[PDB]
Formats: sequence, structure tokens, C-alpha cells
Amino acid sequence: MKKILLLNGPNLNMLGKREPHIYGSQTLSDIEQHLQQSAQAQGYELDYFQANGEESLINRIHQAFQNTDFIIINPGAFTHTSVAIRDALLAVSIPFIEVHLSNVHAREPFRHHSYLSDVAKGVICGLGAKGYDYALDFAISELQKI
Amino acid sequence: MKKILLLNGPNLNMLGKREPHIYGSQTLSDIEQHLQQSAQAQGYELDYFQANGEESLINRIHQAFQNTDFIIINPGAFTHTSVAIRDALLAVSIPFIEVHLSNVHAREPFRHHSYLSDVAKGVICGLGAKGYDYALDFAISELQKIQLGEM
Amino acid sequence: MKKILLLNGPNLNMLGKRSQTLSDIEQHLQQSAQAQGYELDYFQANGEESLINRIHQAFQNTDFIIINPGAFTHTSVAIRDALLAVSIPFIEVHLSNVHAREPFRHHSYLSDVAKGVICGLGAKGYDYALDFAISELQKIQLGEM
Amino acid sequence: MKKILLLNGPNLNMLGKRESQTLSDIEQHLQQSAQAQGYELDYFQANGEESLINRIHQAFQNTDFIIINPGAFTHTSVAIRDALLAVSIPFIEVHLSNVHAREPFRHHSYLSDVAKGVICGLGAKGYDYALDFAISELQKI
Amino acid sequence: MKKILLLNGPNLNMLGKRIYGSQTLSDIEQHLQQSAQAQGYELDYFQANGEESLINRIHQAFQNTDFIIINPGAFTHTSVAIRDALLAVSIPFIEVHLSNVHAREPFRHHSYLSDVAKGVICGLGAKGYDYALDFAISELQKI
Amino acid sequence: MKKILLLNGPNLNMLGKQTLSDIEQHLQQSAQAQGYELDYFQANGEESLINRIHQAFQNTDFIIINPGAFTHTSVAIRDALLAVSIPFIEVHLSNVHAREPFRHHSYLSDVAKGVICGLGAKGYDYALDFAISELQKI
Amino acid sequence: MKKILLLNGPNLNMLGKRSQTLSDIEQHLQQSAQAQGYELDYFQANGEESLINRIHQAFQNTDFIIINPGAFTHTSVAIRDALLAVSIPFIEVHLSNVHAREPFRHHSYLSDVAKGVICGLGAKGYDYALDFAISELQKIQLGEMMN
Amino acid sequence: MKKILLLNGPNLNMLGKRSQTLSDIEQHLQQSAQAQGYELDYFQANGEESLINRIHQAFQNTDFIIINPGAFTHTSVAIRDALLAVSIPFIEVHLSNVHAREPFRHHSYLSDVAKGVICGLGAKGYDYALDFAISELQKI
Amino acid sequence: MKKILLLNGPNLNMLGKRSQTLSDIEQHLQQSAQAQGYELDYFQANGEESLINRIHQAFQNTDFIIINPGAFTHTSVAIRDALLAVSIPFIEVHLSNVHAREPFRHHSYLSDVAKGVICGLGAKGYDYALDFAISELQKIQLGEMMN
Amino acid sequence: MKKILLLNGPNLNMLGKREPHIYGSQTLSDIEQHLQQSAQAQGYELDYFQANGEESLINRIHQAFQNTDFIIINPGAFTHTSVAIRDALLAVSIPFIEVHLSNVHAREPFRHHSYLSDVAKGVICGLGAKGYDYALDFAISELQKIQLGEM
Amino acid sequence: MKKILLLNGPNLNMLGKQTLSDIEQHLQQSAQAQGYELDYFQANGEESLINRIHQAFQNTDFIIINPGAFTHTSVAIRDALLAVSIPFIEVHLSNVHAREPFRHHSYLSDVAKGVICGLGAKGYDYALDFAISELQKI
Amino acid sequence: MKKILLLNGPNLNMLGKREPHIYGSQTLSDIEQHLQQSAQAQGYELDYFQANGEESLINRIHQAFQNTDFIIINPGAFTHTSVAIRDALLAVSIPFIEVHLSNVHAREPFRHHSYLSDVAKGVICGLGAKGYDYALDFAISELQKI
Repeated sequence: MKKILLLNGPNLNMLGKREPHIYGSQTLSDIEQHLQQSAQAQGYELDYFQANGEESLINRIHQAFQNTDFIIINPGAFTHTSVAIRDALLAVSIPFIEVHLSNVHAREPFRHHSYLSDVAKGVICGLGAKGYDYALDFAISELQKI
Repeated sequence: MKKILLLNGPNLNMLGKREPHIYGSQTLSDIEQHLQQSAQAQGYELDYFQANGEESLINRIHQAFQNTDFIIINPGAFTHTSVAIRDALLAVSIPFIEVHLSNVHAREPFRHHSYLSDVAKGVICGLGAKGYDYALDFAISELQKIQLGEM
Repeated sequence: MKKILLLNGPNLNMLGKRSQTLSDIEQHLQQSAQAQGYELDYFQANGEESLINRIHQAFQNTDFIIINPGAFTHTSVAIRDALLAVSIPFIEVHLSNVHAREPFRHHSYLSDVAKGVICGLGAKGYDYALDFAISELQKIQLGEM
Repeated sequence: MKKILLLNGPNLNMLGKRESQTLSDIEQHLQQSAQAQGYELDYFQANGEESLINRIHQAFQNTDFIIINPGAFTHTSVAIRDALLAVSIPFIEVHLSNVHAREPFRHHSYLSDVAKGVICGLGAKGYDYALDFAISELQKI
Repeated sequence: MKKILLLNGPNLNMLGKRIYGSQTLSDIEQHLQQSAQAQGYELDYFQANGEESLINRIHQAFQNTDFIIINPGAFTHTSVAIRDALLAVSIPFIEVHLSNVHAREPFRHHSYLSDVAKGVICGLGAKGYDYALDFAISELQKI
Repeated sequence: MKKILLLNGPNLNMLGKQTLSDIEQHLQQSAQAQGYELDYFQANGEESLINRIHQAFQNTDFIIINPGAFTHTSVAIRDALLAVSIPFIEVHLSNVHAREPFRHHSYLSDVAKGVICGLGAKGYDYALDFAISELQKI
Repeated sequence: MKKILLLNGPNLNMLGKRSQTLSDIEQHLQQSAQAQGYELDYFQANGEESLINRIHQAFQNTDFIIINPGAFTHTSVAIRDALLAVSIPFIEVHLSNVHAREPFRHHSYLSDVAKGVICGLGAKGYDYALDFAISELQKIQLGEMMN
Repeated sequence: MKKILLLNGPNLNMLGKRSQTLSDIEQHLQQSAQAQGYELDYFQANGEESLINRIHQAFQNTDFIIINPGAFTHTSVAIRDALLAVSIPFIEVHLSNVHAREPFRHHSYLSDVAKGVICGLGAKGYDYALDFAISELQKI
Repeated sequence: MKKILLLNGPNLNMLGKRSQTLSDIEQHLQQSAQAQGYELDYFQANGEESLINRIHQAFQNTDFIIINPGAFTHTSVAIRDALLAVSIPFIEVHLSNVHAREPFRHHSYLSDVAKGVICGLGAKGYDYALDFAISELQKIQLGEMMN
Repeated sequence: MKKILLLNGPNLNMLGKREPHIYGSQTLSDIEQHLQQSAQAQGYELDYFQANGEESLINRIHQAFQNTDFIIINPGAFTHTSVAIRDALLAVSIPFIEVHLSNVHAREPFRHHSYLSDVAKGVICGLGAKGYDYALDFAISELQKIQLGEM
Repeated sequence: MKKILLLNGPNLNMLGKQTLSDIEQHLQQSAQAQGYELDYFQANGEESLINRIHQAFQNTDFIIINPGAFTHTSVAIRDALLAVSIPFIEVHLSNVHAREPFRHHSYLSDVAKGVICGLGAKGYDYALDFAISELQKI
Repeated sequence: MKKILLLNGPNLNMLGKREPHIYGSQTLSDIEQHLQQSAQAQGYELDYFQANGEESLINRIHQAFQNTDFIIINPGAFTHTSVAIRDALLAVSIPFIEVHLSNVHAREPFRHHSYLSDVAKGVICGLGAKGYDYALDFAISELQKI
């Protein structure tokens, strides 16, 4: 069974804020469960992980080496600052798609640069949580073509 | 009924025409037909247009004013040069998603800048033709919220 | 005789559509020029080819140009070169204050070669440009006299 | 009886032989024209920020619109920008020459982004247009 | 029969109507076509003031034209679209400019075409087109 | 109730090796003297600092932070502070403007209530006074 | 007896006119310093000449300066040089947070040579600056006794 | 007959107060000029208005200017424009070497329009400027 | 008994996994140093906190540091400050030539305060760094003897 | 009579010497001889010189003062670094055409800047050895205009 | 056999006025200690240095070069090294990154096999070790 | 009796040779002779040298080591490009003054930067040949300080 790994960077654990399930908002837990179940329904295994530091994220990326076939990652702020995470993804040779919930290009100039975009298979920005859904569909289509 | 407009910019008509294919045998027409059929199958209308110049593209955008509810656009090279198209999209106040077949961030540095990305609802880059399918899916989700709001 | 050409760039045709429209401005300016004794032609287009062709057509028959290039102010070296090629003096006009918007709108490929620039005074900016254009043409007429 | 204040910055007092018609000519012309329309127009010129800023502060609560050609200070004076913002009086920036056609340092202004509008390169007529606009704005109020 | 396409961008139609002389764009087009044919080559020419017209002509040359000589005019500094059109049809080209672009404003120092052209000739007036044709033919002789 | 959190970034534990502990204890002492509770924390990594910031969500009323080197590199910490919506003041013992150019930029300054730089340990004293004054207004 | 000079730059005289005024701050600070045994003079002007002359006048008789240069923090190399010429330590104060405003307000010709900078804390910033100045002078005084 | 104007900008009055003062330089230059049959006026101020007004006052009656604008060399477009307005040739002088200081002191709004610039030679810089000014007035 | 600390940053643990491994290098350098009479400790981590904590722990007991910071050379002001805080001279080592890659790898927050930098010489770069560290310590020891 | 001076800068002497060829068996000497023979056959004088340093090149430029009428120069790497050669060419007031075998715009960004291109009559880049032939053709046409004007 | 060429640029002859000669002789000694031949050359101008590089074409296997000031200004020397296709290692006695900003850029670093900077004369020793190492994996 | 070295860089030998005249009939040789005669008349020794390349100039600078007390140099275009000459001057520890005939700040933007001005005792630009006379006067005044 092919495996996909979902990675979320700093502060993404805070999604939903106060009482998320009171007006249609959602937590990271909701998103992780949704993607995991959806991948399983298609016959694929999907693992997920979230952390607020480079060491934790890099260690998880290294752990995926030789057992994971595709990665979906929203690095959060590390998108703009982490050359170390870029190098971790390059070191394990696993294709990945970069996802951002908000439109980074519409925010501060320092968010217009990514240390992952140029080496990612593709990037989806500004479509909210649905962006993860599209990334999962693409990941599976890539795994099917092999 | 709600309507979606698919817009493709300069050189996109060359898809599938290059011999040593980059994406494959698929042509722009294949993508246009596929998206229109998918939209109609879901109860939505979808028009499509492609041109290699700003005037043609801008005139089509203006023509969409007050009759089109969402736009899916792959501006091609104009994403890096066209403030005119940016202003046309803003002038008609129709939300849009920017799509690119290739990963613009993996090419020349000048392709890293866009006059549309910051005002687009979202951007999908590097996922080939599938990118248009995701854009259509998102467009429909937005139109559904609009329809509900009109109730 | 002595003729003036009003040129409006991309998206200006959308004025008052989303109360004064582009047509309202064009007709008003043309009538104002006529009352002052001058013939004013007008044209608007959303592309460089259409605009450049109109500029070329003005060569040798038009004496002054009033132009609001719209977004092309920031991108069109081609229109700059068209205006320079025909040697017709011009004033650049903008309805909104370009300096109060995004940084990329702070640069113009026309401002440095324009006789002058008027920005942020709405439609009245065109009236001032017309007044100046006429003053320049009067000097030309007397000079050839 | 609304009031308009005309302000001219450094070196404008030298108009005439500086790189015809003097500043005095322009000031008289504008004052008389404003008066003919039923408006009062005061004018002032100085070569320093303290003098100009003090005049701007003095206009607070008694002046309805400002027409200003800050001269070289358009490119260097954040202080005058802040004085104009502090008194909350709408203003139009005027330049006799085309600043965009000169040295690169003259391409930037600390007033343009907060001015109601800017007129550059039309000589003294620029002041006439600024006055017409000022009056039109006051007629609205 | 190998074919060469001469492309001229915005404002080139103003040549000889206003720097270089009485010679017009038509003069150059005819002269270059005559010279090409006299050497056993076919040459088409086209001029337009917009990206759409130029890009459409470039697409039309796909698979039937072997070399392009182009003076993009101002579009050399602004048109990524024309750059991509030339790359999409895979036809080698030489960029020509009558005036020396490096001796003018700083913004004319940048180009979206020069780095993908076979070569560039700038500042030699109308003779630049003659040299471009000579090079095109010499290159086609290789094949 | 009236809770203030003092946060110190990487390398501040090396102070005097006054010491960091001297500063932490003095601010706690002064906060207590005015009827406020103050907690303090210091760490050398973003994960540890971000986790402490998240832990303060909805239970801490004001933050006093000297991010150390992270002032110039951590967008992640900026986002953690924005995520918890707790007002804060940025403090630096040394005058960052008098040091290398890369220290002239802060990812926190524009979203902080204010910044105090160059007054040594006294800067923390003033930051605490300000925090209390802000909380009394609310 | 030690002396502190409070300097305020262009437009600060407009405080509370657009409820605390510049005068309120000046009087508050002077009263605070005097109550602690320190003399304090204050001055405000909208021009470089006036401010520079006042700075020169403080040479050899003033022990610390608290200055809110207003807009001149971003443009006045002349005031920077005046403060350096008289060798009097100073603290730069700003009511609003300059880092949260236009990019051009992010640069200062005084910050790098100031003892310290306080920005965005409102009028309280002046109080902290005064406290620091006095705390510094008190250490100097005790040092002189023990020397 | 011919007249030279010596101008000094902000903070120059502090020279020798932190042995030779500004006064010593002003008096020395005036005496040297008068001894050579030339008239020389001098002025110093810490603001643009004062300096610009003195420059305007020299219009059509002063033949050469020697100016040490102090910090205004880096910030005053106004003084640049005042000197251009009166069309009087000038030499820019600086006691210290501006190029050896902070990067912001490497730019000048006067240097490109000055006849020449002398920097880093201390008070002697003013002597050389005076010598040049006189040689210029001699060929006219 | 002088001591040298070998530090390796993010992703260095992947060496030879994509034949010589990081452990091969660590063991080799420790054996070489200790055969020369010098104690050598080694450590590797993928995060700033772990690396910084190890650097602080070296304070007052370590005489020289050999560090390949990995990607952190381009991003970590925090590690720069940790090394400066402990006042231990260090040599920066990189297996690949950082100047032959992307433009962003041309900048470092460590190179300007390092004793020296060795870049692009593969694993042997660590050997040269160790030789230099020992050379320095050997000159210091002889100096102490002759004094 | 009119004279043309052909100047070649640093490393040009390596032409046709690299095992794997870049341009061909053609050497610097071949080009020098070809141009000199061509110029002479048309009735013009042509000197040629090549050196790897500024002093040698500048001295040759000074030597050309008042006796040379046009210069064809391939400055090699010095086009990006030599203000001294720029000033030498300006000091002698001899018009010149800058030539480069390879396309300087298709290489590293630092090669996009030149201290000579802005003051050259024209520039030819990327056409190999033929670039020199075109430069010679133009130079002779310019010299003919001068001779014609000599009445 | 294998030949290595040591090149030193402008002003390096002023060393100690160890000396430049101390370094040249030490590398020659160490090269011969492993059966390799090593030539050395120093000059204060581009023409002299470039001519020596051209002279090494097809007879020299590796170059060790400290371009001195030319590291920051000479595109011509970069192109000479590329023209002769001889791999090289760049060396600097002082730490260029710790000096003026203009010394932070090198026209050789991106095309060199490696760079050693700030280790004084020993940097040359290591550069030689590397050169010999490279000539053996072959 | 303490020696001064006058150094002139690339293209200075062209002085007084271009007919459409810029400075005048005066040549580089005239300035050299004039400055040397003046120095000697004041009880000082003065050597002069001019060359169009860095190697020639740097070698002359090195030769002045330990026998020359002050340098007057007009580096010509090398002021904008030669880090090598800057380092040669620093290596010999000889104080120098930089001189230029024309006003380098009134030309192209690239002429605003120098690799020599910041380490020179002072700079004189735009005063033509007179600048050399002032430089000599200053050099002597500095030597008298010793």
C-alpha cells in the first residue's frame, strides 16, 4: 500500500481558535481526520504530523525516507525562513506539494518568498482547507501513474 | 443559473502541438471541452476563451461583467507583465483563481512576480491540467455559497 | 486646423458602470474644446496595438495629445516610443492619485517625456489639460503666423 | 467666506532669473482671482521648514484648503508632510517644472501620496488649476 | 527551400517618416526579401504594433520557417509573451536594433529576448538587418 | 486574573556568565508589589518558545518579550503572538540600531504595542510598568 | 546639581489640539524631575536651526537629554551631529510606534548613537526616559562619593 | 573689486570647542583675501533658511563661493537649488574625510554641481579653495 | 587535557544514506584527535535549540569548535550569538561548495566571526579543520612551557 | 587612406586551442589574418593586436591616437570590469564597435553589465567569428562616408 | 607525473615585510614528499597571471590560487582558469568575510572546486592536500 | 630629507594631447617637472611615475616602501576599479592624498564609488592641475609635523 505523509508547520495546530464547531470553522484535528479517512477510502495510507520547530519537522521528514511515496506540506511561517526544511525534503527525494490556506501573495512582502516552492511538484495557495483536498487528489494520481 | 468563465492567455493554444511533448498529447481544446462538460454536468454554465493579446482578453473580461460569477484564468506570460488585465478583473469585480500548468517558481526569477496573484482568490501552480479541475471545483463551491446567500 | 487628441487607455470604458461615464467625459471635453474654438478627437482602447495605431494616425494632423494611459502608464514602453516617434507634445492625466496606491503604480514610462502630469483631481484633470493644450496651440498658431 | 492658503517653499522667491514672471506676480494674480470668486486667499513663502510649518500650524481651524509648491522640500521634508497631516487641511501639490524629467532624486515626494492631487510641469498655470479645484471642492462643502 | 521570417515590432513602420534616413520599413523588407531570393531562399516579412498580431504570426511560422530575424522594438524590454511565443515554436532567431539600446535610458538595458536569441546586433542601423540575413543563411547552410 | 508573561529568547541565559535570573526575579517581585502575577520563561529554540506562547492563550493578559536573535529571523514567533491575540512589548538590553545591519530589522516591532531598546535591565522594568498601565485601562 | 534637557521636534506642539498637550507633558516631566532634586529645562521647535542652537546651548551645563525629534529622526543628519558635538548622552522617544507606520519611518539618523530608544508607549515613554536618566545620574553621584 | 563668500553650515561653530575655532578660519581667510586685493564676506548658520537667504543675498554681487555645508551636504536639496539659482561657481570643502565615515555621508547634493571638492585636509582645505577661487577670478 | 567539539547541523545525519556516513566521520575524527592526545566530543542535531544548548554546555571546558552548521549557516543568527557568547574559536566546514549553488547560499551569519572557513572539500574538510585546531593548541601549549 | 585597428582582449588567444571545441578549429590568428586581408583587398589599412592586460591594451589604444580611424574590439572579460579601457577609448576619440563571440546575455548576470557598450557605435554579440566580419563591413562603410565627405 | 601550480596574486609578495617564499617553498616541499611536482608564481597584474595560467594549459593538473585583491575584481582571471580547464582551489590567508563588504564577493569561488579562507599559511597546506587527493581518485 | 612620490594612473599621459582642448596645452610632463622643482626648492625630494596598468603602479608603490614618506596619487579610472592598488598603498603604510583633474561626482553614477578615497588622508577633485599643487603643499605640511 502506497503511503502519503501530511505535514503542517508552526501555529497550524492553533486552527479553529475559540469554539471552532460553533459556526462552521475547523481545527487541524478535523482536517487530519478528513484527509486520513479520504485517503483510506481510496486504498492509500496517510500519516500526518504537526510541529512548531525545525528539529521536530526535519526528524519526521527523515523518518519518511524509503517508506513514504508523496508528501503534502503546509510549512506555515517556515515557508519563508527554513532552508533546513527545504534541504530535508531534498535529502529524502520524496515529491511534495506545498499548500497554504491563505493567499500569501496578498499579505506582507516577506511572505512572498518560499524556500520550498521552486523544488515542489506544485503549490496551492489561498483556497483554504480545500487546498489539502486537491493536493491529496493529485498525490494519488501521481502514485497511480507508477 | 450561475456561470463560470475560463480564460487562457498567450501561447496556451500551443498545448499539445510541440512534438517532444511537455505535458502530453492533450490540447487546449481538450481542456476547454473537458471543463465545460464537467461544469454543465454539475448544473452550471461555463464559457471559455483564449487569446494572445491584452485587448482581446480585456474585452472578454469586460463582456463578462454582470453575467459571469467566477473566473478561472491561466494568464500565461501576462501574469508577469499585465497590470492592464489585473485592473480589468478588479473593474468587473468577479472573483478569480489563477492557474499555471508548470511551476512558475522553478523557472527564471522574473517569473516569480505576478500582477494577479495578490488579488486572486487563490493560485494553483505546477499541477498540469489537473489544476484547472481543482479551480473549477473551488469555483463551484464558491458559487454554491452565493446561491445560498441569495435565498 | 489645430487639432487635439484625447486618448484613454485600458479599462477607462468601465467608468461609472459598477455616475459619470467615459462617454460623458469625452463629449464634455469635445464640446468644451469646440466652444473654445478647437477640434478635439477622442479614442479609447484596451490594447497597445489599437492605441499605437491611433497615435500613428495622428502624425502630422494633430498638434497636442491629452492621455490617460490607464495601466499602460506603468508597463508600455511601446506607447512611450509611439508618442516620441510622432513628436506630438502631451499631458498625462490620471483620475485617481497614483502616488497613493501600490508602489508599482509610482513608476511611469510616460511622465518623464510628458509636457506635464495631472494626478488625483478626477475628471477635472482633463479640463485643466485641455486648457493648457489650447494655450500651447495658440502660441504655435501665432508663431507660424 | 472660505479661505485658501497658498504656500511656496525654498527658492521660489527667486522666480524670474532663476534657471520671467515673478512670485509676486503669481501671488497677486491668484489672490485677485480668488477674491473675484468670493474667496479669501492668503499667501506665504519661506526658505526653511520652521517658517513653513509655523505658517501651516497657524492655518489650523481657519483655513479650508491649501495650495502648496514645497520646492526642494517635496523631496526631503517629512516634517512638512506631518504638519499638513496634523492640521487636517486638504491640499494640492504644485510644481512649475516636470519633476519626473529631472534628476532621479526629484522623482520622490513626501507629500504626493497624501495630497488630494498633484500638478507637475505646467508652469504657473498649475497654480490656476489648483485654485479652480480648491474652489470646486469648497463649493461642495 | 529553407524559409526565413523577418519580424518588426511596434513603431518600426515609422522609419523614414519623421535619424536613419529616407529609407522606409518597406524599403528594408523588399531589400531583404530580394537578397534572400537571389541566394535561393524564401523570405516572408511582417510588422505589427501589438503582441497579439506578432505572436499569431510567430505561431503561424511553426514547422514551416527555419530562421527568424526580429527587431522587437520596445517589446524587447516588456514582452515575456513574445519571448514565450518564440520558445514555443522552437525557431532560432537573431535580435536586431537600429539604435544602440545601451546608449539610452537605463530601462532599455534589460531584455526578455536577448538571452534566448542566437545573437544580437544593436546600433548599426539598417545594415544590421543585412548582417542578420547573412548569419541566418550561414546557419541554414549548416543544416 | 491580572497575568503577565515575561519571555526571553536564545542566549539570554548567558547573561553575566546582572544575570537573566536577576531580571526574572526582579520583575516577578515588582509585579507582585502591584497586585499582579508574573510568570517567566526562556528557551533557545522556536518550538519551545512558540509552545509557551500557545500555552498562554486565553489566560495571560500581557507579554513582555526579548526574542534575542529570533527578533531578526523568526516569522514563526511573530505568528504565534498574533495567533494568541495578547498585546506585547518588545525589549532589548543592547541598542540593536548600533549593531550590525541585520539586527536593524524585527519581525515583531510592527505588531508590538511598543519597543524599548538599549536601556539594559531597566528596559524590562519600564516594560512591566507599561504592561500594568495598559491592563489598568482595560 | 544635575540638569536634564527635554527636547521636542517639529509638530509636537500640535499634541491634544487635533486631551493631553505638549505643555502638559513638559510641566509633568519638569515637576517630576524637580521633586527628585534634578533641574529640567524643556524646549520645542519646528526647525533644525532652533533645535541645534538649543542643543549647542546645553554644552557643558546639561547632563542628559531626552529627545523626541518628531519627523527629523528620519531626515536630520544635522541634529545627529549637534548631539554628537556636545557629547551629552540622550534617549530617543516616540509616542507612536514608528515601525508600524510607513517604511520611510523605519530609518533614524539618531537611533544608532542614542543611549536607547523608546517607541510606541505614548507619553509614558518620556517618564521612562527621565527615570533612566536619573537612575544613571544617581549611580554617577554615588560613585563620586565613594571615590 | 571681486568678492568671495565663505559659507559654513550646521555645527561648524563648535570647532575647537570640544584649538583653532571657526572664527580663526573666517578671520584668516578674510585677511588673506584682502591682502591679495579681494573682498571676502563670511557667514555661518545652523539652518537652511538662514543659509539660503545669505546665498540669495549674494546674487549678482558675489563672484565665487567657498562652502562647507556640514551635514546639509547629505540632506539639503534646498541649498543645492539656492546655489543653482544664483549661478555662482563654488567649491565644496570638508575638514574631515567624508568617504571614511558612515555610508550615508558618501552622498552629496552639492558635489555634482560644484566646481570642485576638497575633503579631509582640515582647515588647510579652505586655504586651497581660496587660492583656486582667486585664480578663477583672475582669468576673468 | 585540551578538548575539541565537533558539531554538525541539520540533515548531516543523512550522509551516505542517499558510502561514508556521519558516524564514520565522527568516529574517524575522534580517533584522530585522541591519538594526538586531544579529547574530542561530537554532536549532531536538526534544530537550533539542541545545537545552542550543546554550545552553551561547552562553555569553559572546550578549547576549539569545528562546526558544519548545514543550512543554518544561512539562517541562524541564534547560533552565531551562541558561539560568540561562549568565546570559543571555531572553524566552519561545508562538504559542498556553497558558492556554486543557489544565490541564497552565498550569505552566512557565521562566516564573518569564524576563525576560518573550509568549503567544498568533502569530508576531508573536517580533517583539515581538526589539524588547524590542534596546531593552534600546540602553539599555545609550547608557549606555556617556555613561559 | 583610412585605418582600422582590431583589438582583442584577455583569453582571446585561446581560440581554437581547447580540445573539445566551442567555436571550431579557427584560431585568433586565423581571424586576424582574415580581417587584415579583407580590409587590405578593399583598399584599407588594418592593424591587429591582442593582450591579456589593461596596460598593454591601453598603450596600444594610445598608440592609435591621431592615426587610426575606427576600432573593432572584443574586450573579452574587460568589458565588464575596465573603466580604464573605456576612458582610453574616449580619450583618443576613435569610434568603435564591440564584438563578442558568445551571447553575453545568455550567461551569468554579471556579464549583463558593460563599461563599453554605452559608448560604442554598436555591439554584435553571439554570432561567433562572423561578428568580426560584420564589424569590418560597417567600419569600412563609415570610413567611406568620411572619405566621400572629404569631397 | 602529476604537476600542481601554486599562484599568488597582487601584494602577496609583501607578506612579512611568514613570507610568501616560506609558503611557496613549503608547498613545493610537501608536494615532493608525495612524489608530485609543484611550480609556483606570483605577480601583481592580470596579464602576468593570465599568461602563466595559459602556459599551464595541457601540462598542469591542478591549481592552488590566492588571487589577492583580484578575487573581487578579476573576471579575466576567472575566464583564464575556465579556458584551460584545470581544476583549482581558492585560498585566502585572512577571513574575507570579516572584512569590508566588497571583499565578500569572489569571481572564482563559484567555479572553484573549493575555498579555504582565514587559516593563514596553513590554508595553503590543506589546499595542497586536497589537490593531491583529487589527483588520486583518478 | 624626506621624499614624496607623485603617482599618475591610466590615461593621464594623454593630458594636453587632445586638440579639442579640455584642460590646456599643459602636459603630464609639465606637471611632473613643476611639482618636482617646487618640492626641491623647498628642501624636499620628489620622484614621479605614470603607467596604464596595475602591475606597473603596484610595483612602483612596493618600491617606495621604507624610502618614501608621502604619496600624491591620481589613479585615474583605477580609483573606481582597483582594490589591488588600494591594498598596495595599505601594505606600504605610506600616507597619501588622492587627486583628480575633473570633478568625478559630476559624471556617470559609477564614478561616485572609490576603492581609494576612504583610506586616503584626503581627496581633491575638479580643480585641474592646481589640485596637484595643493596636494604638494599638504604633503609638505604633514611631513613638517614630523
